[PDB]
Amino acid sequence: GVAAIFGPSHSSSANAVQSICNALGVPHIQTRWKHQVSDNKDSFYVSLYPDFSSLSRAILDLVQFFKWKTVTVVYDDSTGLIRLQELIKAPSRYNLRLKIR
Amino acid sequence: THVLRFGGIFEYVESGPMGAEELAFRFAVNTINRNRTLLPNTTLTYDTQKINLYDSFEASKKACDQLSLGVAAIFGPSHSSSANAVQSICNALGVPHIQTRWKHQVSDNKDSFYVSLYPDFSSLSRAILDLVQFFKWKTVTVVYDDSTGLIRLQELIKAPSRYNLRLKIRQLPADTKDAKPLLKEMKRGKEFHVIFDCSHEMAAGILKQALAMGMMTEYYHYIFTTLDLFALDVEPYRYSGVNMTGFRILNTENTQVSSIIEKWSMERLQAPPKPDSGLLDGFMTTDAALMYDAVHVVSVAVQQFPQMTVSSLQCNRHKPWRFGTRFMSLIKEAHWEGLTGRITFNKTNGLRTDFDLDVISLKEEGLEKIGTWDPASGLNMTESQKGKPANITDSLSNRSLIVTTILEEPYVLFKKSDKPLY
Amino acid sequence: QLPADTKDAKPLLKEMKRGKEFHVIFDCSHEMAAGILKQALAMGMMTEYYH
Ligand SMILES: *[C@@H]1O[C@H](CO)[C@@H](O[C@@H]2O[C@H](CO)[C@@H](O[C@@H]3O[C@H](CO[C@H]4O[C@H](CO)[C@@H](O)[C@H](O)[C@@H]4O)[C@@H](O)[C@H](O[C@H]4O[C@H](CO)[C@@H](O)[C@H](O)[C@@H]4O)[C@@H]3O)[C@H](O)[C@H]2NC(C)=O)[C@H](O)[C@H]1NC(C)=O
Ligand SMILES: *[C@@H]1O[C@H](CO)[C@@H](O[C@@H]2O[C@H](CO)[C@@H](O)[C@H](O)[C@H]2NC(C)=O)[C@H](O)[C@H]1NC(C)=O
Ligand SMILES: *[C@@H]1O[C@H](CO)[C@@H](O)[C@H](O)[C@H]1NC(C)=O
Ligand SMILES: *[C@@H]1O[C@H](CO)[C@@H](O)[C@H](O)[C@H]1NC(C)=O
Ligand SMILES: *[C@@H]1O[C@H](CO)[C@@H](O)[C@H](O)[C@H]1NC(C)=O
Repeated sequence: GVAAIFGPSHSSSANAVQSICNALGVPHIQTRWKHQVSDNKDSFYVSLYPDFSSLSRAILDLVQFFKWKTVTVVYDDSTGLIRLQELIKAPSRYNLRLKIR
Repeated sequence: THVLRFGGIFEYVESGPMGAEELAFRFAVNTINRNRTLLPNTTLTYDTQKINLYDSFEASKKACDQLSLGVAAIFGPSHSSSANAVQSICNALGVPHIQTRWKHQVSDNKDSFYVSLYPDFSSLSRAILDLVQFFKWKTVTVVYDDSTGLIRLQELIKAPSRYNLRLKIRQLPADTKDAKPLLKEMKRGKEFHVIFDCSHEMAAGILKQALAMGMMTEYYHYIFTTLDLFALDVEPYRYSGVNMTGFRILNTENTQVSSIIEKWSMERLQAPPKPDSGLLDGFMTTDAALMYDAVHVVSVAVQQFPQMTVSSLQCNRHKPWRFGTRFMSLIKEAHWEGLTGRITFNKTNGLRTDFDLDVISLKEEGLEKIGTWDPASGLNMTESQKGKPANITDSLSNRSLIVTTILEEPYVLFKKSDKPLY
Repeated sequence: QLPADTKDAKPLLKEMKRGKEFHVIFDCSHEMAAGILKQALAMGMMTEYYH
């Protein structure tokens, strides 16, 4: 008998609890960013983490304030490319030249 | 031994025919049952159940439902969100979990009871990267479809750190196949070497917009990252002079491999028609082609192990299956010449990282092979294009004109320069 | 000249690509105007380089 699940803080584990919280009707508050699949037909969950959608606007506004041309984005895990997906798409419109390591 | 029940977890078509993978799983079981050469005194039985492909709670229950009456294997929920949940159940209960669809591997997975017969993109993204250097490109414009697509090409995004490629990564619009505002942007950048990463559904969806847009000329190359270009209608495209180069793994050249496919369309016999899609007859899509290879790899591992008696394992009272570790190594070090070439697994992983690819391309005679890729070897191109055998000529040149010249003063006298000269 | 009555003008349009012929002034009827441009789109010739 519980009222609010508070975010197991993984990407693998949080998806499994989310479908359970979907079915049972209990809410599922998250505090960590998660790769949300484009058609998981769920809204019984919040995620109180600043989204890397808007956080990538903040980086892209910042790197063209400093007028960089040779940015060298370096990640640490394969999930991180999704976290920076707006910055990876950035050379399509400006004169930035990425090089990802 | 006996019945040896397998377990199937498939999609929820909801008043249509059964799915292409579910037919493929039920075609392979029925074939090996009636072929007494492979697995002679056994008789396999399937157990297929239906899920929404997006509710892992349904995928977890139907796993523990199939584990309750007992299965010997789980042949994948075939979707990234649901497959990870059923992977964690099958590892905690011992039972292997044969996958056919590419999922995201989290780096700290710590899991061993899974094999995936889908060819992993870390082997594939090297093979795309070997074509973009065989074709000597410098400007490519990789286009993916959803946010997972960046992971599938991470060995292609890291590539300009060693070479001269200048990637221009773009994303398709969300779900609608109106990619005309994308293709208007791609014309104005003179982007001539697109490396699309759709499925074979959206590959037909783009090229009807990509032909309506004036972009199907001899100035455009299109590499696809699907394995189903062979089942794509190319009749409105064959004369355009375009270049559609892609990979097929389904070895339709062999007689025994091809003869299944007409028997496949014989057992299909309806193939729900959509002539305005831009697709051919079904032709055993690779999601179904691997499922027919999925049963045959498991059929080898039960052939060398007649000790499996499937018992009733619980879900909330988890206890590892008796021969779980023993039978899993029979899967992971197996070997079978199936539809898609030789089948091996990575002894660290269980992921197919050594296999065979055809490097089929688009000619005016149809869609034919021009080479063969091999993770060990590389591109073994059949570069001979003897439709027009004589191709180019070169130019005789400078030759430097060696002048026989002795030293005599004041003619060819040496210099008093205070260094060595060349 | 177009081939006699058949609307298979693809052997014509193969000859027209190799001459870089960019300013065609067709004199069909409105029936054969539709007949050519389905071959002229299947041939890679409907770009911004053709009038
Ligand atoms: C799955 O199983 C395989 C083999 O059983 C294990 O090994 C991986 O797969 C191959 C085989 O060894 C390796 O691929 C090679 O990678 C090279 C990368 O160069 C360097 O890259 C970084 C620096 O950027 C270094 O950290 C790294 O150590 C390398 O020194 C390629 O350059 C290699 O050369 C050829 O590649 C293709 C042909 O295959 C062509 O483009 C050229 O001919 C080129 O010369 C080669 O491809 C791979 O690196 C191995 N490791 C990994 C981690 O993938 C796997 O470990 C095993 N497990 C997994 C999870 O894959
Ligand atoms: C790209 O497409 C063009 C046209 O479709 C190919 O060029 C011709 O291909 C035919 C094959 O039937 C040959 O007979 C011709 O000699 C080719 N023409 C020239 C000028 O070479 C071309 O081969 C394709 N490129 C690749 C890499 O497949
Ligand atoms: C069964 O498999 C054997 C093994 O190669 C083969 O010789 C035989 O033709 C197969 N029979 C059928 C009906 O597929
Ligand atoms: C057939 O059954 C017999 C006895 O039941 C067994 O010894 C044999 O291994 C089985 N398989 C064959 C002959 O392939
Ligand atoms: C590529 O295939 C040809 C055809 O037999 C042959 O030269 C050889 O098998 C391959 N080449 C190399 C260098 O391995």
